[PDB]
Parts: sequence; structure tokens; C-alpha cells
Amino acid sequence: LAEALHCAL
Repeated sequence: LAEALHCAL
């Protein structure tokens, strides 16, 4: 989740 979010942002 952490990295999915960082990518998305």
C-alpha cells in the first residue's frame, strides 16, 4: 500500500 500510494501521488 505504501508504495502504491507514493506512485499514485
